[PDB]
This record gives sequence, C-alpha cells and structure tokens, in this order.
Amino acid sequence: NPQPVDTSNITIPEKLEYFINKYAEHSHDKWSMDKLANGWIYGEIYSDS
Repeated sequence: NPQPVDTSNITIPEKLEYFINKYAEHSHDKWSMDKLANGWIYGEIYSDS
C-alpha cells in the first residue's frame, strides 16, 4: 500500500496554541543538550573547526 491515505486536500485546524510550542522547546533543549555533550558551546560566530 504505497499510498494508503491521501492528505493532499486536508487542512489542519488551528487548535494549537501552547502544546506545540512546549514540544518544540523540549525538542530544541534536548538537541542542544546532545550537541553540548558532543562538545559544542554557545557563541556568536559560527565555526566548524
């Protein structure tokens, strides 16, 4: 079943006010903690090296 459900003309209702923002903040904090454990720190100028 390559295409079980078609959502080409399905509109998401605007019932999101706070929970989506909380989930996004939690995901961003988790990603930042992972990158800090990897050895990255916050700064002003991006530098890969």
